[PDB]
Amino acid sequence: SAVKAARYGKDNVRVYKVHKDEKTGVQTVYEMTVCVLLEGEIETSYTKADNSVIVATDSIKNTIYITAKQNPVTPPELFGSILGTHFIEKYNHIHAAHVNIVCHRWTRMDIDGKPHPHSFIRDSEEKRNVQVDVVEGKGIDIKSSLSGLTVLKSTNSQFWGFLRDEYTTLKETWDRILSTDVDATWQWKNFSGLQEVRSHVPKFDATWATAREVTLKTFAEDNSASVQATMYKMAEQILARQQLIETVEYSLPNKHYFEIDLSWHKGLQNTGKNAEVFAPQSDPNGLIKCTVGRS
Amino acid sequence: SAVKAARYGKDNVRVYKVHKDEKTGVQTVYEMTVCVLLEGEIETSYTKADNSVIVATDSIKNTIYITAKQNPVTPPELFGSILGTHFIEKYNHIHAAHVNIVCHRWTRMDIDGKPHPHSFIRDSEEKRNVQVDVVEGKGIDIKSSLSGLTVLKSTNSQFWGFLRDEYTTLKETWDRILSTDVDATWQWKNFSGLQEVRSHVPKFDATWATAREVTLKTFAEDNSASVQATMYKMAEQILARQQLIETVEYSLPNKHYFEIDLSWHKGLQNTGKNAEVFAPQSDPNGLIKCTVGRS
Amino acid sequence: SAVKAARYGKDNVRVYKVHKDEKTGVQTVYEMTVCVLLEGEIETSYTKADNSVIVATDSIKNTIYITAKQNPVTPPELFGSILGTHFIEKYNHIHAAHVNIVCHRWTRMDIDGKPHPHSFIRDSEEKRNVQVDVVEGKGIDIKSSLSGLTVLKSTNSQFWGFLRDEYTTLKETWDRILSTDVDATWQWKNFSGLQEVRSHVPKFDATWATAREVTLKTFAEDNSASVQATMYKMAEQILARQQLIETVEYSLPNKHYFEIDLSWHKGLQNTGKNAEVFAPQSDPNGLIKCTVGRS
Amino acid sequence: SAVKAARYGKDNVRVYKVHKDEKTGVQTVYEMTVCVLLEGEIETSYTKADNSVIVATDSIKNTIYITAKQNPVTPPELFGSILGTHFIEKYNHIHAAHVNIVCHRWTRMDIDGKPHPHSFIRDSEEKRNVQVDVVEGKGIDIKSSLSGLTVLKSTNSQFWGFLRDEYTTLKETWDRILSTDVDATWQWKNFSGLQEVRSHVPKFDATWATAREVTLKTFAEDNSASVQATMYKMAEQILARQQLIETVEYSLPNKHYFEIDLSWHKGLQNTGKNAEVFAPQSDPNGLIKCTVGRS
Ligand SMILES: O=C1N=C2NC(=O)NC(=O)[C@]2(OO)N1
Ligand SMILES: O=C1N=C2NC(=O)NC(=O)[C@]2(OO)N1
Ligand SMILES: O=C1N=C2NC(=O)NC(=O)[C@]2(OO)N1
Ligand SMILES: O=C1N=C2NC(=O)NC(=O)[C@]2(OO)N1
Repeated sequence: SAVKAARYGKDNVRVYKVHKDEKTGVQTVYEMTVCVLLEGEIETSYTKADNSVIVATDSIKNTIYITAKQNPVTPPELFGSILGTHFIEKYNHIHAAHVNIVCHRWTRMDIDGKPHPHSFIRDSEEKRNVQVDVVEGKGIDIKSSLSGLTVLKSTNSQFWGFLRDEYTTLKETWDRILSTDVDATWQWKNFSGLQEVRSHVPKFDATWATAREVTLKTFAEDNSASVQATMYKMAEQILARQQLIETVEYSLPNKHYFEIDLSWHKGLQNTGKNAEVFAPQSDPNGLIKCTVGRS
Repeated sequence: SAVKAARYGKDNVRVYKVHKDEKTGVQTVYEMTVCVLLEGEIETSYTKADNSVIVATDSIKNTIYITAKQNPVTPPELFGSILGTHFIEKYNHIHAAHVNIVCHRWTRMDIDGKPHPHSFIRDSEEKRNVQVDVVEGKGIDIKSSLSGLTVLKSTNSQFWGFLRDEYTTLKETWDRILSTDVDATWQWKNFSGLQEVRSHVPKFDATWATAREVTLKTFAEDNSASVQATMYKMAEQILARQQLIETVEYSLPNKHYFEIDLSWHKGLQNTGKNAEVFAPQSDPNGLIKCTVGRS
Repeated sequence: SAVKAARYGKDNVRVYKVHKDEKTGVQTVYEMTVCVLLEGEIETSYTKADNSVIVATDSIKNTIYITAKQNPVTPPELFGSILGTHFIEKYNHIHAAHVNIVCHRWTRMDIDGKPHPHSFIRDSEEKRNVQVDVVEGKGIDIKSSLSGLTVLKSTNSQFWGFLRDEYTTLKETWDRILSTDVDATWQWKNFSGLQEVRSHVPKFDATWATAREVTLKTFAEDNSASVQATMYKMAEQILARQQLIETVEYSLPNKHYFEIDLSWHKGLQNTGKNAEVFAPQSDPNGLIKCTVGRS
Repeated sequence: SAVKAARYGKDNVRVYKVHKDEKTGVQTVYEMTVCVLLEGEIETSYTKADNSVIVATDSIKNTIYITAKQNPVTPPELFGSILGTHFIEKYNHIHAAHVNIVCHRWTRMDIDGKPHPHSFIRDSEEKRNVQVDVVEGKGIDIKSSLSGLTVLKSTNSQFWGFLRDEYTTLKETWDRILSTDVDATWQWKNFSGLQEVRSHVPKFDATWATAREVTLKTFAEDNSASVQATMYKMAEQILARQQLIETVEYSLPNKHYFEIDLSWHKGLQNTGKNAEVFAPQSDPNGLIKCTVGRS
C-alpha cells in the first residue's frame, strides 16, 4: 500500500487582533478562526514513523499567531496568502498550504448616535470566509465567501409549473414565504504569487461588498419563480461586476414555512389569502446549488 | 409515594405570523419558539393511568397556533399572558400555565437606502424572551429578558485589587479586553390578570428598549473595574427608568482573551502595551451573576 | 438600590484525571466539566468597585485543578462536596459554594474479548451529574442525576382516554412509538458536612446504578399508558430502593414519530397495523415533568 | 453567463423504519437522515424560470419515504443505490443522483441479561454513513464511512523527532494522551448498476465491522509514534481485508490534553511521571488526514 493523498495541520485556531490609533484613540478589532493544512514530501511520517518531515501542528499554530503579529489580517484573502506562502517558502519539502479563514463580525457600536472608539457588537453570526490554496509552482487559488446570511421574504415568492407525476403531492403556489441561509462563493483568477495578490488588494473588500449587496437586493426585489431562478440572477450580476472572478457558486436551503389549516376549529380561516400563522419547519429542507461562469 | 410537583405541555413550538397592510403593502413578520407547561389537578395521570385529566400536548400546540391567529403576538408579554390565561379559564382543573417565548429577530431590510416592504434579515441571534406564569388566584408573573447579545470592548476594562493568596496566579491588569454574552432579565410587578397586563402594554417594548440601550451604553462607556461593578450600574439604571419593574438580573460570562507571549520568537513583543494578537479562550469562562432590587 | 442576590465563579472548567496502577498496569480515566459559583459578603464588589472580596475566578479554576490533584474525583458527589467545603472553610467571607459537575463517559475498551488497560471509548453522550450546594451553617445539599440517556421502544406504548374538546385533533392510539431523552434527578437527605457525605460514599455509585437500571427496565417492560404513568413507576421504584433519597424528579421529552400516510401513492398502506416507515419530528415535542416524594 | 454546475434536492430527511417479526415478536428499528441531490438537464430552471424540468424537492422527499416502504433500508449502501437508481431510471432528463445517508444507532437493550424484543438505546452518537453517486452511464460509486467514534488512550502515545526550528516550542514526549474522533471512509470499486451492488450485499456490513474492529484494536494496541503512523496502519489493514475496496481515508483530530504545572502551589508535582490532572483543550486541534491505496 501507499499514500495517495495526505495533508495535516492545525484547525480551529482562534485569533483576535487589535489595531490602536494612538492619535485618534480609535481601536479596531478583528477576530478569526484559522485552519492551515500542509502537503508535501511527508509520506514517510505515515509509512515509516519518520517525524523529521513533520512541522508540528503546534508550530503551525505558533506561526499563525506570529504571522498575524507581523502582518495585516485584513483582507482575509491577503492574510491567507501571506500565511500559505510562508510555509512553502520556509520548508523546502512542503509544496502546498491550504488556509481556511472564518472571519467573525465585530461591528463598531453607535452610542447616542456616534461611533464608539473601542466597543463592538456581534451584529450577525454571518461570516466572511476565504479558502486560500498556495501550491508550489501553481500560484495562489482563492475562493472567497459569505455564509450564514439568514433572510426571509413574506411574499413575492412563487413555485408553480414543476413536474407533476405519481410522486407529487405539492400544491402549486403563486404566493409563499421564502427563507434561506445564503452561502455564496466567488472564485478568483489564479494569482501567480503574493505580489499579484497584493496588487489587487482593494478588490477583495469591494467584491465581498458587491456580493452581499447583490444578494440582498436581488432577494428582496426578485418576484421569485424558484430558488434556482433567483440565485442565478445573483450570480450573473456578481460576475458582471468583477472581471477577476471566474465563477460564482450559491448553496441555498429552502427553509420551509408551512401553512396551518385551522378550519377544523370554529371554521377559522388561515390558508391561502387568509394565511397569517405558519409552522416553520426545521427539517427537511430543499437544498439548491449552482455554479455560474462566463459563456 | 406521592406527586410533590408536576407540570407538562408542549415545548419547542415554532410559530411565524405575518401582518399585511393591504393599503400600504407593508408586511411585518414575527417568529417565536413557544413552550407551554400546565399544572393542576393532574396527579392521577401519573399515579393511576388517568388520562382524562390530560389536555394533550398536541392540543396545547393547536391552541398556541389558534391563539396566535386570533390575537396579537406582540409584545410577547401580552401574547404569553393571553395564552396562559386561556388554559386556566378554559380548564377548571388546570391552575397554572407557564409560558416561555423566545422571539427571533427579523429586521426589515434597507435596500438602496429605503425600507423594504416584505424582506427581512436575521440581523443578530440575540433574543427577546418572556416567562409568563399565570397562576389561578395569584395573577400573572412576568419576567422579560434579552439574551445572546454578544459584545466586546478592546480597552477600558481593568481588574486589580482582587484577593491574592496561595491559589492565585492571575496578574493584576489596568487594561484588558472585556467580552460577554448579555443575559438581562427584568421582573415585573405582579399583575392581577389580563386587564392589568393590557393596561401597561406600551411599557413592555419601551422597557426592553431601555434595557438594551442602557446595557450597550454602560458597557461602552464604563471604564470597568470588574464585570460585577459594570453590571450593577446597568441594573440600577434600568430600575430607575421603570417603576413597574421590581428587580433586574444579569448573568454575564467573562469570555477571556489571553495575551500571547511571542518573545521566544525573535524577541517579538506582543504583551502589555505591545499586545496586538490575542488567543480567545472558548473555555473555561468566568460567570458573574446578580439580582438588583430597590432598597 | 441593593444587591438582592449574587453569585460568581468559573464555569466550563474541563478536567481530566488518570489513575495508574503501577503493579497491574491498569489505568483508569475520569473526565468532567466543572462549575463553581460562590456566594457571601461580596456585595461591595458590585456596588463600590471593591475587588478585595473577590476570590478571582481564575483562582477558583486553579483550585479546581489542585483539589482534583489532591483528592479522588469519584464519586462526583464526594468530589463536589470536598471542593465546595474548601471555599467556605478557606474564606471567612464566603458562605456558599455551588458546585456543578458533568461527568463524561470513558468506558474501557474490550479488545479481542479482553478489557484493555489504557484505552477508552465515549460509548454514549449520556452524562452523570451532580449539583452540590455547600451552605455555611446548613450542611451539604446534593442532587445527583443522569441525563442524555436516549431510548426508543417501537411498540407497547399507548395514549388514549385523554381530554377531547374543540382544540383536539389527536387520534387515540393503542400502539405507538415512544422515544425520550431521560433526565432523572435524585435529591439526597441534607448532609451535615463532609464527614457525613464520606460515610455514605458507596451509596452514590450504587444509587446511580439503581436509577439507571430502573429507568431502562421500566421503560422496556411497562406497556405504557402515558409518559406520565411510566415515569411515575420509575420514580417510586427508585425511592423504594434508597432511603437516603427524599425525592426523584424526571423530565422527559416525548420525541414524536409520526405515521406517514402513503395511500395517495398506488394505494400503499403505511398506517395503523401496516405502519413501517415513520417521520421523526425534531420539534415540537411534548415535555413531561414530575417530582415524586414519600407520602 | 452559463450554468457550469448544478444540483438540487432534499436534505435532512429523517426516516425511521421498523421491522416486526410477527412469529417471534422481535422488532428491529432503523433510523437515518437522508439527502438526495439530482443533476441533469435542469439548467433552464436557473436561466429561464423553467420549472418543468424540476422534480420538486417535496416529491424527492415523498420518494425517499416510498422507497423505504418498498425496500430494505439496510445495508445503507444498498438502500442508497436503490434510491439513486430510481431517479435516473424514472426521469429521462436526470442523469445523476447523489445520495447521502447518515445512520443513527438504535442498539437493542439487554434487560436482566436478555435482549429485549422492542426497546433500544442510542448507545453512541457514532454514525455509519454512505455517499452513493449514481451517474447515468457511469455506474454506482459508493463511499462508506464511520464517524463520530470518540476514543482516548492514556499512555502508549509518543511524539518526538519532529522538525525543530525558530517556530517550535513543543516539547518532545515519550508518554502522552491521545484522543480523537474517528472519521474513516472506504471507497468501493465502481459498480456497474444495482445488480452488481446487490451481488456484494453481505460485504457492506462485514467491511464496516472490519473497519471498526481494526480502528479500535490498532488504536488500543499501537504504541503510537504519531497520529500519522497509527492511522496508516489502520488503513493498510482494512485494504488487506477487503479486495473490493480501492482506498481507505482517515481524518483524525488530535484532541489535545495539556499537562498542568502546579509546582507554584506548595511544590505540587503534576508533570511528567507525576502528571495526573490534565486540561482538555477544546481548540485548537491538530487535524491529520490521509488516503491510502494499493501500490
Ligand atoms: O418542493 C420544492 N419546492 C421548491 N421550491 C423551489 O424554489 N425550488 C425547488 O426545486 C423546490 O425546492 O425546495 N422543491
Ligand atoms: O479571574 C477573574 N477575572 C475576572 N474579572 C472580573 O471582572 N471579575 C471576576 O470576578 C473575575 O471573573 O472572571 N475573576
Ligand atoms: O399529545 C400528547 N401526547 C402525549 N403522550 C403522552 O404520553 N402524554 C401526554 O400528555 C402527551 O405528551 O406528548 N400529549
Ligand atoms: O504538534 C503536533 N502534535 C502532533 N502529534 C502528532 O501525532 N502529529 C502531528 O503532526 C502533531 O499533530 O497534532 N503536531
